Amino acid sequence: SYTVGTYLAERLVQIGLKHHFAVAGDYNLVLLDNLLLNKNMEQVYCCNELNCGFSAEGYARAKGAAAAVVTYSVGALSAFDAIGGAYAENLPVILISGAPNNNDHAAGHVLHHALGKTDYHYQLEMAKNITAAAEAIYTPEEAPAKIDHVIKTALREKKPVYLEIACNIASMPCAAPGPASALFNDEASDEASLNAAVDETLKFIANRDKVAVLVGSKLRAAGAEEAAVKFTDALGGAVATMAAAKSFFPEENALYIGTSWGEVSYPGVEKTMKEADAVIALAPVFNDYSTTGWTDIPDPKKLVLAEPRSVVVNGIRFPSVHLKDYLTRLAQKVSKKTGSLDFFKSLNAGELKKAAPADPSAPLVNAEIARQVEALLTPNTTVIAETGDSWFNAQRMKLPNGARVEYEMQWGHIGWSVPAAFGYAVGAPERRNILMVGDGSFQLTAQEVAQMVRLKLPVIIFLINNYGYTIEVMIHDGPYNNIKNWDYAGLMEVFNGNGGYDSGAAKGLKAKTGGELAEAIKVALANTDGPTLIECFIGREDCTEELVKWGKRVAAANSRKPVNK
Amino acid sequence: SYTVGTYLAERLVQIGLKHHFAVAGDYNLVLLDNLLLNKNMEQVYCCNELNCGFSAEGYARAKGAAAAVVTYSVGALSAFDAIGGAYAENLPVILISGAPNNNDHAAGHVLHHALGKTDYHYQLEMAKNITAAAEAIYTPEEAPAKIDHVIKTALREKKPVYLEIACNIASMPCAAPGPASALFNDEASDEASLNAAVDETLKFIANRDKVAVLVGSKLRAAGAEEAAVKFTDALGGAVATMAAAKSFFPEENALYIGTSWGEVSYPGVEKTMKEADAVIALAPVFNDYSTTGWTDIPDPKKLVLAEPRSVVVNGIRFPSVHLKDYLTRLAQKVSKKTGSLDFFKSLNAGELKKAAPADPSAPLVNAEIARQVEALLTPNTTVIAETGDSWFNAQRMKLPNGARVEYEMQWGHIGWSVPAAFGYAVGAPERRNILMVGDGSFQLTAQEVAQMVRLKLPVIIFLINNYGYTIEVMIHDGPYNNIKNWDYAGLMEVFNGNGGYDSGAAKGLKAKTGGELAEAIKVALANTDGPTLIECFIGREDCTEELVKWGKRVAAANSRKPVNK
Amino acid sequence: SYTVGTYLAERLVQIGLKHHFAVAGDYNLVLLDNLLLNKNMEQVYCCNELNCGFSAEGYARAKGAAAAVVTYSVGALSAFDAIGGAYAENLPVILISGAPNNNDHAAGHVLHHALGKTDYHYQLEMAKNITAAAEAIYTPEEAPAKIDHVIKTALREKKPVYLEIACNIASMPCAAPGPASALFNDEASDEASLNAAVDETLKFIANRDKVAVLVGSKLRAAGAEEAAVKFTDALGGAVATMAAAKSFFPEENALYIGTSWGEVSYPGVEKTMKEADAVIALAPVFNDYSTTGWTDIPDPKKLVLAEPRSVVVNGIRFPSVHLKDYLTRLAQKVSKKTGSLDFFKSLNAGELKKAAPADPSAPLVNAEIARQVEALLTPNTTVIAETGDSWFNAQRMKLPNGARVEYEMQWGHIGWSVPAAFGYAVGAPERRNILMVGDGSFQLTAQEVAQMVRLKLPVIIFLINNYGYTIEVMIHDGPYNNIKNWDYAGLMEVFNGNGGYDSGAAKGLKAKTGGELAEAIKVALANTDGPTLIECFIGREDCTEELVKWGKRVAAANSRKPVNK
Ligand SMILES: C/C(NCc1cnc(C)nc1N)=C(/S)[C@H](O)COP(=O)(O)OP(=O)(O)O
Ligand SMILES: C/C(NCc1cnc(C)nc1N)=C(/S)[C@H](O)COP(=O)(O)OP(=O)(O)O
Ligand SMILES: C/C(NCc1cnc(C)nc1N)=C(/S)[C@H](O)COP(=O)(O)OP(=O)(O)O
Ligand SMILES: [Mg+2]
Ligand SMILES: [Mg+2]
Ligand SMILES: [Mg+2]
Repeated sequence: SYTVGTYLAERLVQIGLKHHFAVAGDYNLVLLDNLLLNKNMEQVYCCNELNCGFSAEGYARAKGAAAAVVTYSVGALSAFDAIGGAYAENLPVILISGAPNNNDHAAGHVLHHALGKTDYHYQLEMAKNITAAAEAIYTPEEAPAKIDHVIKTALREKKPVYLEIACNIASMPCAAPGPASALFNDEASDEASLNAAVDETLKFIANRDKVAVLVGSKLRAAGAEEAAVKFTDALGGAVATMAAAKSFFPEENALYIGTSWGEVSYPGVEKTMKEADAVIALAPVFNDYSTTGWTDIPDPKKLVLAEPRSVVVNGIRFPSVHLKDYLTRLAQKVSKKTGSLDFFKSLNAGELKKAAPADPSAPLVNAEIARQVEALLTPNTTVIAETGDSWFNAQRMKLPNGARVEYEMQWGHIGWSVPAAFGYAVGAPERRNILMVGDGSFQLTAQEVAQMVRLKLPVIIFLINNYGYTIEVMIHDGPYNNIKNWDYAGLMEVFNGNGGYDSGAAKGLKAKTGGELAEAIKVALANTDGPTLIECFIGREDCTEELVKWGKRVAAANSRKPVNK
Repeated sequence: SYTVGTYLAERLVQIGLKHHFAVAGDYNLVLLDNLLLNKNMEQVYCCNELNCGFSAEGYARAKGAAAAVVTYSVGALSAFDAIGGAYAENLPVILISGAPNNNDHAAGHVLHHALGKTDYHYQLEMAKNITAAAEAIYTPEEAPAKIDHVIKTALREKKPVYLEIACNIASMPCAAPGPASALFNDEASDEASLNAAVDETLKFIANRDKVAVLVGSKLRAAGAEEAAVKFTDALGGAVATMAAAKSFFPEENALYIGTSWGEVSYPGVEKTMKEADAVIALAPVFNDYSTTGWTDIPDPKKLVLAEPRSVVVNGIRFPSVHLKDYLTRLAQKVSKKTGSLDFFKSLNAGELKKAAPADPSAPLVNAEIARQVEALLTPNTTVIAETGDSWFNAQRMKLPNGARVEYEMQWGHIGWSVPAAFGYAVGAPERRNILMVGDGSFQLTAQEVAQMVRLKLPVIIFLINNYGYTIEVMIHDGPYNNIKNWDYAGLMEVFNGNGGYDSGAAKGLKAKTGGELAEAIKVALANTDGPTLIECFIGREDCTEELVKWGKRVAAANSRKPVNK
Repeated sequence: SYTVGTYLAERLVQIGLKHHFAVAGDYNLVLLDNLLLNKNMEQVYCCNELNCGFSAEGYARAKGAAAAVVTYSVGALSAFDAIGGAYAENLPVILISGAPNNNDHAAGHVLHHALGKTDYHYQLEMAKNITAAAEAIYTPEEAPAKIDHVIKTALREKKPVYLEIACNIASMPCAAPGPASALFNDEASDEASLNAAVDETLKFIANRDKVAVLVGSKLRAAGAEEAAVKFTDALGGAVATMAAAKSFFPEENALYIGTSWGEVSYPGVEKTMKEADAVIALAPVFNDYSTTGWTDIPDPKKLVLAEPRSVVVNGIRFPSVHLKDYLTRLAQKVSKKTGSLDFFKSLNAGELKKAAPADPSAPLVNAEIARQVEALLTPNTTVIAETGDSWFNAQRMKLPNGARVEYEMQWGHIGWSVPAAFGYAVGAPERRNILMVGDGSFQLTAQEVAQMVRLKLPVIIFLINNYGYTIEVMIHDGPYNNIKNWDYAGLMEVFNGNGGYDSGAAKGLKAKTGGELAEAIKVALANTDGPTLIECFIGREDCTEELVKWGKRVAAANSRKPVNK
């Protein structure tokens, strides 16, 4: 019959996982054995649990959901940072922790890996703060219901969930899992509300000429990217993407006008948004960074707020209205309103100004790195863009339809990109997978490139070596922004370990000129058997113009004085 | 006048810190500026926050207390694993997190680095589970009391504490700190209880010939190492150390009989403890690992339980009795009882059997590594011993008076030893600092060796390359015990980065024979300007005899069946 | 436009409330003002907050949902006991607490009614433990989403929820509420799972002659009472009700065999359940009391477990299958299987033995009270039966189709019945409402009878004056089971207060014989303007036979010795 462990394994396969990620520990080893019995998915190992969590986060970006398996307390507490990250970025990551033998509860027993006390609910209680569901399993009869509950919750809420499983019950028998269709069972839109939300939107824009659409970073979580284009093509108004929504709308679409991000918007976009009579915001996240230090907030009286599962429009709130349905029906009924796009064109603001190819023997500069990476973009490419100036470099790139950008702009844990790129490339090996990561960020999680070597993943890594934390320098500078430099190129042979117990096919190259970068890229593209790290040398102050302006607003928001209470 | 930040700085200097550890982030930059104004301590930077926390843990082992400064949520959640570690290992580590501008509470504001919701008490609430005190500071007037409370609590309980400081109040004025003596103010022993606990101990052993003393791993937390020797010298009974208490009792002392650890005890110790009429346990921790899978538990009827701040003896419980006072006073009143040591000697069990020097050209084996490391021990040496077979290799070493061993046996987070060794070597640069760390553990936290390079710390690192997780292999084996191999020796030149933006004086060497190891040790001893990593190659199954036996009991305890409820 | 307060008011009207319950306090007065603006519901006041919560609980039993409004901390903490009760009994009760001015967060301000510290998230965090959803509202813009989320959650989960509203935002403007239909929007059954669950049930009983149906106490929460009858009529097998499910199945139905409650079952039922080949359990709650101290637990091999939203049958678990749908579809597909009923009839066990009418001048006994109350039952009657021997007296009564019994057997808070009867009679004034409550229970919450007087509710109260806690006497006796006696009959004129500031039409009567009881019942039935309390005098040991037997098993389960861990 099924066991607690194989029940969990079958449910993971049923929701579409082809892989799950893990770090062994004595509290989870039997559970890992059970998961390995299901040959419809592979078990992938990680260096540490923070990286294991972020690897699952990256895999969920590629495949829609993911799972990570860690040991009690010492494994789960660090993995919590990555699970909070999954919560912040709306990804269904299932964290499963091994846990104490079920005889040790209420027994006055002190156990290894715990705090030295005799009670073991602290980890579960901590996990409730950063998950949508969190269940401890102490007996085998309780497992099927707790597993089904947390997996249904993760999928319908697009949030991470927690499970712990007593180490001595992982191989115990339980009931068999029913059909997979039950796991995707979710509310439909309330018919009357859906129709009323659509109707009130038509009423709201009936006498408004300039209707602009602002694409937000929960659009994919709502499963509404295709429906958005149906609507925007019907409307014919100007469409802009918020920074974190890059690649959630087609940039070669005739109505696309570029990035909306306050004073670091593409030319003409800020003025177009300001002059709109109505802004239809599709699942946006308005926080201190996306509003450019609270300087760029949508006019409340011009706003139609279409979240994933509700619409606020014309002064009325509509719960139980799914964004995909709302956009699809609105697309069928809306009239053609081109005024916002006419207005944008009338500014004659031109396209984003980009640098021409550098003299190849001149010293490398940031703009030349960005040009050559941008030239690699195809319909089959994904760029993983780390927190740092890589945010702003990636934002400036024109995406061919189908090309994807992965951003972690809400959580913003530097170092996320390395393990996230590993997990993503495991989930989508058919793609050209590019990682843009700063030197400062790289040092927090660099060891996961060794797993890329191990699984022969041809990830192209652009390591931006500007000697320190340049985005922090452009917010508020001090001696804490300085780091110890590494030979980053040389680290690839360290992870290969050729002549040691195993081998690898990673390559590490240095680029100090445009010519050296172009040559390194050719070698990277030809290396199909392992990752290629290109160490790019540029000055600390050689950064985007956008970062300089945005960093000043962030610094001011963070330090603004207390108000009188 | 003082500010919130300089108040904190002065309090940390007053409890004896010469250094604090940090990883910058926009929510803590101003706070770091304020801490830097106090020139009586240095601010040391770390690669990531899990390592920052463990670096503080290691420094508290050297100096008594420590502090780590991180950014909100993305920095604190991973640092929580290390703080839970400090709780488990009884070290006063002060975690200070930057936090949101104080205007963002109750304002409907979504902020970067948080969950996407508008409330910010989740981190504090999570921190309460793993600390002795935990205070959020939202206004400057509240800072002095919360800082004084958590620092007093940490010192008196020997436990980690938590602070968060709103980022816009770090430079705001507050009252000045009073005398340092107030921070160390603690209860004295209750005089009637102290005398009664001593008297009932005399009554309990009055007709008990064989009295053995069992030294436990909370002895240093009780500040009772020197008082323990006063008592054991007066009693003259056999003295044994639990595994995690190695170096908390002088091994050249005439009454010392070696390690007590169930069936992996030193020769004759297990039998001596079993035959004792009374066991006086000094601040023990009895858990599933220290009891060898619950197979070695002290006889309740023969036990005198002298914890740090209470004694249970002769059927009576005495709270408010401090262990240093109890031992000092009992030393003055106890009679000479040599029966247990006479019994031990009567066994003729001999000393722990150790291997003779290997043929220097033969393939390196585990026992030869342990012999050469043991030969480097002086009165000025400290050995940092990682979770893994290094636990058992270090346990076997004879310590000259003054030599120290640092263990993390309660928390047991593999990878602790790298950052802990960095922090310890910052705190105690005058000592011969040796790190024994397995390959699997090293990969969790390896980047903190670059900080050793940066501060020119001459840490001697023995990297045990047995290609995988051998201790886990000896508990329960599977494909999850296999790892990707690295060129560990070559990583030292990567962290030097000579020819790059800066430089280093680290050296990495390989040892595949006893002769190569001896040579590498000479070079390590002569390298005063950076760390020396010696990559030692041995087989997976070439491990201590003790690990094989202990691992089987641990596996059986972990998997024992549920009992009928 | 709508305000935070009138938004909440309209949502409560939309889910069907005609009344909400409240206790004034300065943190909620403006909120109460706003709620009063909606004239589609009445605001009902209570004596204290524990009674206010239980009044809402009773009202949800009558109408399906309810709301209670209290002041911060001093009002909410006692109301939490009643909210936990609503969670335990599966009732959608919405607790709304007033809360501090939104300027007092992060301001170093100490406030009245709170703990003396300067932070105010403790109440919210406590509420999360006993609710399905819990949201604090600090700004008006955040109110609509949090209100809609908690109300939808309460209805779909059939569980209580929590809201707190800053006292200075209750009259602030917010968006208007959409259609009421959105609040009832819930998942449908997964169609493949529903058909498969039905088919696997047919497969399971295919070669099983005696199929018995066991009706559980979550049948009403699943909305499946009528579907159960469709299925049982089609099957034609014996049908029994668990104790807490009394009145959730029609007792005049030809297949009904009476109460299943282990050794205190109706005659022939225990043997019939034991001999069944299959037991189909409809939404059961198996706990220490319903299993008669764990002596009566269903055979796992014979069990079909049809919960509210899942079925476990034939070794397979089916999430996403709603009980009403499962029973309706199974009713259409099942064959006639009368074997369990034939078996029951073949026992010739006879009907439950009931006492003949007493000599009317003899001293009143418990069986004569129960006979005269049972004779008052009509199709329009509800009996509210308090924890105590009234549980067992009520269980013995034959219900005419349509008559209801209300039990609080999972929470079991003595004193629940008085405020619950008040709230139920406000929600269902057309019914003949009978309260059976013991003297001990009455003393916890007696003051809510004054509200019955105030609103002129003709509740007939049988006060069972056996001088103390008889059910506790029959579990384990001591001096703690003794209470101070009151003139309970005389309390009705106290709550009238005729000749004081107002008036009342309550009547209190004493009954010491069957004749006196019959006369008091006549007066009670004729009193249409207020409650009538009949103080019935019986001996401490004059209790049901069932209580004696059940109490012994409960005492033994509670005291069973710890098992070896
Ligand atoms: C230290 C920090 N942010 C604070 C931070 C610190 N800790 C964690 C885990 N997450 C964080 N965001 C940041 S953005 C650096 O400047 C990034 O440095 P790098 O990767 O080197 O990029 P650039 O040089 O382009 O800025
Ligand atoms: C994986 C794990 N323990 C589980 C574990 C996993 N995750 C964390 C953070 N802490 C833990 N203790 C352990 S003990 C390894 O076998 C250690 O490997 P290594 O350092 O390579 O040592 P040996 O080869 O001598 O055993
Ligand atoms: C004290 C207690 N139960 C414990 C209890 C105590 N506190 C609360 C709030 N809830 C509880 N169930 C119980 S059942 C009494 O015997 C009830 O007394 P009474 O109402 O007088 O009934 P009977 O005499 O028929 O038993
Ligand atoms: Mg950098
Ligand atoms: Mg190893
Ligand atoms: Mg009574």
